[PDB]
Amino acid sequence: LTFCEIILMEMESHDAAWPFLEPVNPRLVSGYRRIIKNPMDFSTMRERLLRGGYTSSEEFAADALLVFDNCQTFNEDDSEVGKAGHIMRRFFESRWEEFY
Ligand SMILES: [Mg+2]
Repeated sequence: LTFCEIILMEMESHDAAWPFLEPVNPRLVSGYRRIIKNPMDFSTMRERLLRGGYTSSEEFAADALLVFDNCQTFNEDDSEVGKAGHIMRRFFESRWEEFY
């Protein structure tokens, strides 16, 4: 779980992290609630990680990948948010793999 902290810190602070820092506001984003069944974002991961709530690095990785799965589901790949999401997804998978 020390690596989870390192990786979360790095994602929070990444230039491309802007769409993922806070939960999506469904009042402002038409269709979000309908389309995305299990919302996830880095602030929600951070709350769970500090309150003690992950059992394994695998549960943490599952929430990270959920962020980027939702991103690809809702946003076109050539949209500003999609493009950011690809950078972030690749960053996560890269860092996660060079540690595990
Ligand atoms: Mg997957």
